[PDB]
Amino acid sequence: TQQTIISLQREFASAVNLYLIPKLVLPNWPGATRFPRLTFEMEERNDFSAAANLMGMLINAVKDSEDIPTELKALIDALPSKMRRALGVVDEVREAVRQP
Amino acid sequence: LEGASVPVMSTSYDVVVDREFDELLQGKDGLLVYHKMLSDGTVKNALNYIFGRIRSAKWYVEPASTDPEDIAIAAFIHAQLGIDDASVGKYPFGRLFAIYENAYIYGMAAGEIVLTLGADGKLILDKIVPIHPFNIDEVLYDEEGGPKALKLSGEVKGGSQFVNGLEIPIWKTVVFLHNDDGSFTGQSALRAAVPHWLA
Amino acid sequence: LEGASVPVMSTSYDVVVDREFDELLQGKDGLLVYHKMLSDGTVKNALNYIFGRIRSAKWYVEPASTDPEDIAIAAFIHAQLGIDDASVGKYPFGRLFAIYENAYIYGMAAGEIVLTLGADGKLILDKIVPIHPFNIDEVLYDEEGGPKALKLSGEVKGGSQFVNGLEIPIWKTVVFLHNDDGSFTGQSALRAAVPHWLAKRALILLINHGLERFMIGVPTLTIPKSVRQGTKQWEAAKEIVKNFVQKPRHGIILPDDWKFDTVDLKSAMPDAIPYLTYHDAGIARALGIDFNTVQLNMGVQAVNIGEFVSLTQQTIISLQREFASAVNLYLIPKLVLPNWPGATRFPRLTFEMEERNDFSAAANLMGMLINAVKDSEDIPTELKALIDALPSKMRRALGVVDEVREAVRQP
Amino acid sequence: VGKYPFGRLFAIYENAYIYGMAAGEIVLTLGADGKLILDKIVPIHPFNIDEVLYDEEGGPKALKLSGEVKGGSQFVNGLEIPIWKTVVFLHNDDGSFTGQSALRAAVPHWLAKRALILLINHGLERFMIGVPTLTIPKSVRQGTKQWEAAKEIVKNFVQKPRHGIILPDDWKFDTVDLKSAMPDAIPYLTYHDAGIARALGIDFNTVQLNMGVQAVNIGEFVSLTQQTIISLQREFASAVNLYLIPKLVLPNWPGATRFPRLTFEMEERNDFSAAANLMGMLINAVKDSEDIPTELKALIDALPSKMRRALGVVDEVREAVRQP
Repeated sequence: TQQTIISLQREFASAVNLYLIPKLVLPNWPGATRFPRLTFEMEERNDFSAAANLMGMLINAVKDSEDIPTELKALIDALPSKMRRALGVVDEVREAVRQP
Repeated sequence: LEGASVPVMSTSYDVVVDREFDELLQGKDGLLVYHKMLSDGTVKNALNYIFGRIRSAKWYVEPASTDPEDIAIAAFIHAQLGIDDASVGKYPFGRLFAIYENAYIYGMAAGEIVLTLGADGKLILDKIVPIHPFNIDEVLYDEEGGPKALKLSGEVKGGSQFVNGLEIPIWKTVVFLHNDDGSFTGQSALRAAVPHWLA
Repeated sequence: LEGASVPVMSTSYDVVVDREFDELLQGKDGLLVYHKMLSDGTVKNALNYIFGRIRSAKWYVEPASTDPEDIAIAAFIHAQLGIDDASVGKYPFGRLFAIYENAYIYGMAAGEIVLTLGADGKLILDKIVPIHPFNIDEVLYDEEGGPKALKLSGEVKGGSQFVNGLEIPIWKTVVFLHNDDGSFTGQSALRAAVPHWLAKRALILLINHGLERFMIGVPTLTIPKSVRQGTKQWEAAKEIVKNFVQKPRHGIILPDDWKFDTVDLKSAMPDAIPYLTYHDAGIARALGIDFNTVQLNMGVQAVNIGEFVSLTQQTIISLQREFASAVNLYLIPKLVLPNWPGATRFPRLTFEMEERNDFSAAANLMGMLINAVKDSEDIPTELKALIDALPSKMRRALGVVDEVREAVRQP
Repeated sequence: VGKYPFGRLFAIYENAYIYGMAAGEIVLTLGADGKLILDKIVPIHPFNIDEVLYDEEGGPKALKLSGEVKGGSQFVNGLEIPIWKTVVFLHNDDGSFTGQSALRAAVPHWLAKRALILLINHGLERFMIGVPTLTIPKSVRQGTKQWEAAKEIVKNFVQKPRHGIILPDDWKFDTVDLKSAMPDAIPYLTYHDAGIARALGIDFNTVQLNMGVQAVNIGEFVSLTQQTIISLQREFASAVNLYLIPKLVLPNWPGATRFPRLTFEMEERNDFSAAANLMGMLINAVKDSEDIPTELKALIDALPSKMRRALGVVDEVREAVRQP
């Protein structure tokens, strides 16, 4: 059922991205050639306690520094993408495409 | 090369005509069976679970590049769709889910794209109305086998009009298909569960 | 040497002709059986799972070398295919999946390659239209046994044209085959699941004929010879039998000569459920999938540890390898060579070898890594030096990707 | 660019696994660099092979072929091909050049399986609807209206078992009493299916045949199907290394005496967490040093070969033989 529910979302996203999006972008931007795409987040039910232990190791690394939050966020966005997704922190791209 | 000299051919044979071989499920009579299978506990349970799990997929607009023009048009069409649940546009994104679930049950469903002019000079997506496949008689086709237009004949609610033969081009519409063979013929997903249901 | 003096010979014998021995599955009549088997719950379930698992393989274009020309043409054909889901080219890559699933069901499927001229002087891949094997009559052949051209005769949708005998060369097309013998003859994958399916249908009809006997019972009624057909007593006996079938509450009222009875079969109904599960197991075993994914595990033991791989995992790897081999042999040289005649090592299409490992092991490893970085002043750059100093398998397991794929996708 | 010859070897090997003996051609065109490039390899199906010739010392000499070109073009007959242009694969060869097929032991179980399926198909038609019998007096003969009426009664008992039976007081409709229940033939089917899968040399967990029998507790040093799949790879690699490689190296290097060999990697599914803990100990050792990566790689290639393979880092030999 997980592969079924992924395969249906991919068909829905493909149909939207092929038919709805070019009928919206091109009447408002004729010079467009690479349309923005619709994609879901690849969910993965992982343990919160592993993320909790990882975050504890992170604040153990930050603990000797004076300024906690900015050096902490430097350590956060210095992480690889999968672990950064697993902590639940999102990038600036999605918050810059939603809130403005 | 010049172009596609090969037309989009039918999936038809002497018995199998347009992905179907049973005469009971041949034309719009198969749509009656597909609608009557919604009265099953198992079928409606599986459809409610699958469609509810589709509706909570955490969708996000991904832009083309990191250029501010791509981010601008991505946020534009994000405001047009409203991935965040509500907006002023009367929620068009769940109408896409309704059209998709009709296309999952029946094989082919469609909807209109209403583009009024926004106040900022941009073509706002105003509304999307569904088109139920009971009201669709045929779909027109180009000479190269691809589709051309949609032929509609239904009934306006309240018994107002009996619309007949209304032909609608594709470039004003969106068409959803389940397990398309690349030839624009949508077989329904309830096909294999028919004989077990009858038995 | 001069060349191949040995032609590509047929797989034919006196009974076996072109990988087939059954006359029912001999020509295009076998395509009818292969299409009718799509109405099965088990077959459509296994095909939906296998094809959906193919469509989420995390494909990536691998270039030839680290030279910028190879990376340039790799990103070129990546833009031509659109491994990232959508593009302006109307998604040709899922049409390849449609052609491949038709070739998996029927044994041989094909599609066209439309090459319009792009604005940058490059031959853009415009569209790919499928060719369903119902419309394919024959395939032509060279004198050395290899194929030459494709003979087509089908029907344009809308009833517009009845195209007949349209011959198409191969160098404009792509041809997919399942389990090819190297001789260009694609046997279908649904071949072994045919007899179990036929016996399954016959057994369902036997159960439908048997329950009507064992659940209501066939009535019999003995009358004297004075009553003949078309009489009032004959109609009364018809009414008694019809009321025993339809309305079994009006009861039976007989004269003292008539003996109403049910025909004593004198045996209980045999349990046909194990035979149904046996033929369903035959179908799902012929498809090459375990009984846990398709819901057929019924009272049999679960897998203890398994082998180095699973059954369905090896099946889904072996199909992806055939698909990637067919793409890399037929589509890619028809795209690179018209835009670079001086190319000799084509960029390849390969999926990522997935491996479900524990995130907590990667979390503990990353904790050890930041313990190593902790004494240093500048965290991120020395951290990334420690990251790309790792071996390739652990670096893949952390989920960080190299610069090659992000340099072949985003530019 | 060579149109993938290596999977053609797999096709020839699977034909030789099914049939016992398969072969293929070696086309050697001249490359632009003066080297004999391997151009293509075409398979030879064993339906098209009539005989194989032999030397006077018992060894093989040439291959006699007679088949049909596809498209109905030519009927090739008696085409004799020497061995030094070809490659020949054999399954479980006795050293005497005679390849017995691998499907040999699974033949009688398959034949008994088919006969048992036909016995079940003849038995269910008796035990599920019941054969009807009907006794009439001698006054009724064939072709009469009463004879057609009795035919109609029997046909309605078979086909439409709801019209009922209406008889005169002399006729005795009955089902023939077999007086025994149907025996369970499912264990015999599973027995012959177990015979087939046992003759193929594979465990009952990979092929879905584990039905009520116990799972493997610990197993041996290897498994059944693991040893089977190793032993087939060794035969394939031996056949390639004996026949294909000397026909490629010696026409391009006559002075060669030790050919490069084809060998697979000995896979071993081990825990990643043990490798993760080992790598954590390694970076704990590197942590006090200033320059992390070069001293780290010195510690990496200072390791023994098995642990270095287990970390997934490869040597410079394979990356120097593949990428250049």
